[PDB]
Amino acid sequence: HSHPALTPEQKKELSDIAHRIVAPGKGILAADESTGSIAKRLQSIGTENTEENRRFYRQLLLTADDRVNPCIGGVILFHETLYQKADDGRPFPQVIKSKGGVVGIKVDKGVVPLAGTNGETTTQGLDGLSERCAQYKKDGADFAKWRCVLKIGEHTPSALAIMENANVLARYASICQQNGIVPIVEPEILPDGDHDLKRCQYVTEKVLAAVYKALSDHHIYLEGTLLKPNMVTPGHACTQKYSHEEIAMATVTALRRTVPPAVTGVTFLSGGQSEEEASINLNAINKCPLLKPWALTFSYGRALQASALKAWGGKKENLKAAQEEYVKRALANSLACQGKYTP
Amino acid sequence: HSHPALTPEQKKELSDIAHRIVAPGKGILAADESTGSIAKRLQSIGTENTEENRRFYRQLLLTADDRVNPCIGGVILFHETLYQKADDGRPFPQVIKSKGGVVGIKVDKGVVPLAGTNGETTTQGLDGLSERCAQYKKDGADFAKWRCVLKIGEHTPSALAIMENANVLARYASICQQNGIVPIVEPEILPDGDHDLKRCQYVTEKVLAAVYKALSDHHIYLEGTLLKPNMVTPGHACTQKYSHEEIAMATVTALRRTVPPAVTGVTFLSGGQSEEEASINLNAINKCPLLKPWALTFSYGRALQASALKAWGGKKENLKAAQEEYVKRALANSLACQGKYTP
Amino acid sequence: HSHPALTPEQKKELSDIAHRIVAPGKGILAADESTGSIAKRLQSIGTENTEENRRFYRQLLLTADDRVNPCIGGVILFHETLYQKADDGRPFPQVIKSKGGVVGIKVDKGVVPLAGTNGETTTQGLDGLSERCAQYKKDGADFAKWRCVLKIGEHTPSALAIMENANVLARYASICQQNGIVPIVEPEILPDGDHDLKRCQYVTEKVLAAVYKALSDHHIYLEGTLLKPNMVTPGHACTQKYSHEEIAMATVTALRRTVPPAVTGVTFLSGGQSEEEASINLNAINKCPLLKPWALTFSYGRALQASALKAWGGKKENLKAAQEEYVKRALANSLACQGKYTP
Amino acid sequence: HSHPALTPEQKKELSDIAHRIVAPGKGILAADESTGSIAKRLQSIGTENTEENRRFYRQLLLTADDRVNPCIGGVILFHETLYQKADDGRPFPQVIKSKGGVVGIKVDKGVVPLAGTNGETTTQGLDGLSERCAQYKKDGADFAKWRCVLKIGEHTPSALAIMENANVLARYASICQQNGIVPIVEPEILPDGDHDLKRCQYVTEKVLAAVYKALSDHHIYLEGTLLKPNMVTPGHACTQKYSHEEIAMATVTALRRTVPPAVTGVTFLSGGQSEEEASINLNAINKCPLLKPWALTFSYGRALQASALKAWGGKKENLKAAQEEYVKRALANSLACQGKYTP
Repeated sequence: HSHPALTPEQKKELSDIAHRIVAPGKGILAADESTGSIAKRLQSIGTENTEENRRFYRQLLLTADDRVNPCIGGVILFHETLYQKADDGRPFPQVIKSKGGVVGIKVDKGVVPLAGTNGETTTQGLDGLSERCAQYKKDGADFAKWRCVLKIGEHTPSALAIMENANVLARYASICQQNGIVPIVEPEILPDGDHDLKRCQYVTEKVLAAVYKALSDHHIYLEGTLLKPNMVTPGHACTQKYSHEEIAMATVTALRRTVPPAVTGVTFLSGGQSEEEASINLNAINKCPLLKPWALTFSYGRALQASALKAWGGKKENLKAAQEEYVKRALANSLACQGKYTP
Repeated sequence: HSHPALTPEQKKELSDIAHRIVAPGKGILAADESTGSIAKRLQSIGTENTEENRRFYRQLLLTADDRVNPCIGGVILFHETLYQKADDGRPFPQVIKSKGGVVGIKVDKGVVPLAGTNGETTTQGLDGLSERCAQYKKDGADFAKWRCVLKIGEHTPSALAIMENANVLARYASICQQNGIVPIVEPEILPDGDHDLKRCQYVTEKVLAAVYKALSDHHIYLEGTLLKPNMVTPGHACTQKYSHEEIAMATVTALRRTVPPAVTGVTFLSGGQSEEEASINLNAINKCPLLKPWALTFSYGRALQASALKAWGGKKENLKAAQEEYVKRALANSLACQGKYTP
Repeated sequence: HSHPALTPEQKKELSDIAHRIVAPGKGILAADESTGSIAKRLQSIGTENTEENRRFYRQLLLTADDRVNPCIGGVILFHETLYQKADDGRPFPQVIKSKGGVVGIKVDKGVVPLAGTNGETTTQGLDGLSERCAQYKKDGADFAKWRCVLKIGEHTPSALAIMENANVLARYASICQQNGIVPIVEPEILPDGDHDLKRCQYVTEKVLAAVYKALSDHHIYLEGTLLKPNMVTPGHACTQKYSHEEIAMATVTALRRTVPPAVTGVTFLSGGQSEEEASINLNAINKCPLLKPWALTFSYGRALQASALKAWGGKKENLKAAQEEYVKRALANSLACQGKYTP
Repeated sequence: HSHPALTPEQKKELSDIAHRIVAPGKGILAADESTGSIAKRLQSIGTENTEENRRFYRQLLLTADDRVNPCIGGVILFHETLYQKADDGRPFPQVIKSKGGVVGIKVDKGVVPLAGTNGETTTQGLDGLSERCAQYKKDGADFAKWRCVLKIGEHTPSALAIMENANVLARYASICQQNGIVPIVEPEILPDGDHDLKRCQYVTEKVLAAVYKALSDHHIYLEGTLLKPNMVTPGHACTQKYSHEEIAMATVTALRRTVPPAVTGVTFLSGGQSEEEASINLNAINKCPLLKPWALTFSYGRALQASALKAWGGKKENLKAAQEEYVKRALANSLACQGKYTP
C-alpha cells in the first residue's frame, strides 16, 4: 500500500533546487571543513587557528570576483559559517545567494568505529536532525552534505560496513527530504592502499548498488537528491600507471551500471588528488563516448582552494591575488564539467 | 576480491548480440507459447491442437513477407519449434536467421505456488539449465526468455515473492550468461484487480529495484541483458480512466528511477491489452519528453498475431491474407518503437 | 576473516553482569520514565511535576524495605536520577547497589517518524553514545535500555520499519557492548488495535527473527545481552477472549521459534496490562510445559508501581504504606518469575 | 497478514515424524550415496559397480541384527533403493519400517558452480520437487535430505554463496513440508584447508544465522524440521591440535548462538573424520556442561559403514561378520548420542 512521503509540491521544490545546483557549467565549492581540518591547514601555512582567521578565509573564498557566478552553483558551509557576517554586514547565506549560489551545510557528526571489523567506521549525526534541518531551512540552506568513509583492504569493505552506511545514508536522506532540503549522498571510498582500477571499480559498483537499494527501501525521491561519489582511481601505493581516459572509462562504467537516471546530478570528489589532475580527470570523464544521462560536475574542497590558501599566506594584502588564484581554478573546473577544458 | 564471471570476449559477444536484438526500429516477436496456451487459442478459433497445425501456424508467422526484416530483430521460440522444419526444408532457426533475425527460446518450466502466501507463485526451470543452454547455443539460439508472475492485491506482492523471484531471475541470468546466451529478465506484474496508476507504479518501482539489486549481487553483466517489463497501467477492474500520455509518463518515470542505463534495451509486454492500444501506448512512451538512455521497443506475443490468427481461420488458403495482417502490425509496432506511429 | 569485537575478559564481565541481572527469583524495576510521562502520572493523581517530587517518588521506590532484595536484581533509571541523592546523602546508584541491585539507564532519545509509512516510527539516540556510555559506566551503571515501537495495523509493521528498528537496535547494542554495558533489546509491539493471538504471534516471530539476524550481522555477543519483549496478547479492541495459558503458550511458542538459547534472560513488558494480569500471565508463562532454556522474568514499569503511586497520594506521611504496596507486587512478581505464584 | 502454510494436522504429523526420528538413543544411517560415490568405494575394495552388488550391500546394511532397533530411528536412501526388493520379497521401505525405522530419501540433484566466485557452488534439484515428494510420500518415505556445500578459504564463504544456499534450502524445506515430508537442513561446511577452531566457529555461526533467517522468511515450521550441521573442527591442513572437549565446546557454543530451540533435533556429520573420532566427538558434545534444548545425535554415512564395507570384502560369506562390524558402530554411536560412551 502506498502512503506518499512527499506531496507533489515538495517533489517540485526539491526537483528545482537540485536542478539549480547542478545546472550546466556549474559546480559546488566545499567550504564545509570543521575546526580540526581547517586548523591543520592553517598550521601548515603557519597561522594560528582563531575565529577571525576562519571568517576571513571564508570571506576570501565567498566574496570573490563575479566571474565565478556561472561557475559555482552551490556552496557547502559549516554550521558556524551560517551565522558569521561579512565586513559589509551581509551574512554569508546572503553573500552566497546574492550572486546565484545555493547555500548548503555539512550535517553529520563525524565517524564512529564499527566493532568486529578491521578499521571500518560508520558515521554519526542522526539525533535531532529534523529540528536542525528545519532551522537550517529557515536560515537559507537548501541542501545538505553527509559523508561516509569506506576503505579497500584485505577483506574490506565488508557487508556490515556497506549495509550500515547505506542504511544511515538513506535515513539521513529521508529526514532531509521531509524538511525540503536536497540530500547529497556521499559514499566516499578511500584511495589508500595498493589496488588497481579493477578492484576500485568492483568496490564502487557494489557500494553504489547497496546505496541505491537502501534509497529505494526508504522511499527516497531520487529526482531531489544528488550523488557525491569518487572517481574510480587506483590506490596511492599501486605501482601500475593508468591513462586519464582509462580512469574516465572506469568511472563512467561504474556509474552507468548502478546509478538510475532519475538522479539529477553527480558531483565528484577531489579525494587527495592534486589540483590539476582533478580538472584533467573531470574533463576526461565529460568526453567519455558513452551515454551519460545526468549532470557530471565537481564538488571540490581542496582542489578549488589549495592554491588560493597557499598564495594567501595568512596576511590580508595578498587577498586579491589569493582570490585570483581561486578564480582560475573555478573557471577551469567549469570547463572541466563541460568537456571544453584544455590545460 | 574480484574473480571475473566473464572474460572480455564473452562480454563483447553478449554486448553485440543484445545490441543486434534491440537495434533501432526492431522488436521481438514472441512465439514462445506452450502446448496449453496455443491449444486454447486454437480451440477459440475451432481447430484441434495437433503438431502439424502448430508447425503450420508458426510457419505462417515466420515465413512472412520480407517487409518485416527491419521490424523483427528477434524471435522467441518454443523448445519444439527449434527442431521443426519448414516445407522448404530449412529449420526454423535458419528461417529466422535468413532475414536478419535472432533466435530465442523460452527456458522456464512454469510457475509453482509459494506456501504461506496468498496466491503468490515463483517460477521453475533451473535444473540442468547449463547443459540445455549449451545445447540451444549449438542449435542457433542467441538469447533466452524467462517469465516471473507477480500480482497486485490486498497485501501482495509480499517481500518473499519479490525477493524469491528476483533471486531466481538473477540465478537464471548468470547461468545464461555463462553459456553466451543473452538473458531477458521479465518481471511481469499482472494487470488483474482494481488499482490505479499510483499503486502499479509503486509496485513496479519496488520490483525493479529488488530485481536489479539481485542482478548486482549475482555479478550479472548488465550490458548483455535485456529487460522485459510491463507498461504501468491500471487494473482491469479500476474505474478511473487515464490518458495514454499519463500511462507513458508513469511508465517512463517508473523505469527512470530503477533501471541503470547499462541495460541495452527495454522490450514491453502486451499484457492483455488489445492489439491497437499496445502500439498506441508504446508510441506514447517513445514521445515522452524525458531522457531515456536505452532502447524502448516491443516484445508482443498476442498483440502481434491476434488478427493474423483470427484471419487465418485454420484453413490454408487464407494464409497470405493472414500473413498480411501480421505484416501491418509489425510495421505499426516498428513505428511505435520509433515514436513515428500515427493511427 | 575474524576480528574480535570483544576480548574474552570483556565477554566475561558482560556475561556475569547479565547473569547477575536475571538471577533466579529476580527481576527489573523500570523507573526510567522521562519528564512528560512522570508529569502526566503526577497530574493524574494531582501533584504538580517538580524536581523534588520526582526525587521523592523515586526515593519512595528505591529506599523500600529489604524484603525486595531477592526480588529486584536491576533498576533502570533516568539520566537525571543517577545524579540525584537521597536524604541520607547516598546517591541513587549507591542506594541501588547497597542491597544487591544493578544500576541501569534509559539511553534513547525518543521516537522519530518514518516517512512513506503509515504512522510508523523509528527511534533516536545514537550520536555520542560511546562517550555517554563510558560516562554512565564511571557512574555505576552496568546495563542500558533502549525501546523500539512497532504497531500492528492494516499493512503494518512494514519491512522498512522492522529492518530499520532491528538495525538501530544492533548498532546500539554494539556501542553498549564496546563500553562494558549490557544492552537490553526491547522490540515492543503495541497492543493497540483489533487483532487476535495469531497475528500478534506472527508479527512477534517476524520481528524477533529480523532482530536476531541484525544482531548476528553486527557481531553482538549474545550471552551479554538481554531481551525485553512483550507477552503475545490480543489487541485492546479485539472481541475474542483467551485463557491465560493460551497467551502463555503463544508467548513461549513465539519465543522458542526465534530466540537462540545463548541469550541470558527474557524480561517481559507490562504493556498497558493491569497490575494483577501481568503477574498472572508471567506465572502462566513460567508453568508452560515446554523447554525454556533462558531466564523468564519481569521488567515492569507501571505494573510494579501503580498501586504504590496511587496509595502515595502526593503527601509524605502515606510513604511507608505506599512502599508497602510496592513490596507486595515485587514479591508477587518474584513468585511469578518462579512459577510459584498463586493469587 | 497471516495465511497459514500448514493446517494444525499437518503441523502435528510433521512434529511426530520429526520426534520419531531423533527419539532418545536413536540416530540416522545415511545410505544415500549415489552411483559415483558407491562406485568409487566399491573400486577401492576391488568390486565392479553393478546393480546387484549395490542391492546386496544395502541388503547387508539394512537387514542387520535387531540390536540396532533402538539405535537407528531413520535411514536415508537413494531413489533407486526405494524400488529395490530384498531376497525375502519385502521392499526396502518395508524392511526399514519393520523394525522401527523411518524411511528417508536424498532429493537434491548435486552441486552447480556459482559464477563470479572462487570455487563456490550452489545446489540443484528444485524442479518437479512437489510431484516427486508426493510420490515418495506414497512410497513410504517420511523425511528428506538435501546437502549444501560451503568451503572456508581466503575470502570464502562469500555473502552470495551463503545467501543463495540458505534461500534454496528454505525453498526446498517449504516444498517438502507442503507434502508432509520432514526436511533435514544440511549446511555442510567443508573441513578442507588450514583454519583453526575460531574461523570455523565464526563461519558456522554466520551460515546458521543466515539459514535460520531464510527459514523464518519462507514460513517454515521449525518443529517439523531437522538440522544436519557439522562438528566445529579445524581444517585438515591446520597444524594446531585441539582436545575433544574443546571441539565439543566450540560446537555447542556455535549451535547455542544460532539455532532456536523449536528445532526438534540436531544430527551431526562425520565429514571425513575417522570412524572412532566421530563417536568420541559426539560423546564429548553430549557431555558438554551447557544447556542443550534439542536432541543431539548422529547422521553418519561413512562412519557407520566403513568397517562393515571393508570387512565385507565383496564376497557373500563374510556377510554376517561384516554386519557384526556395523552393529558395534551403531551401538557405539547410540551411546555417543546419550553421553554414556566410553572407548
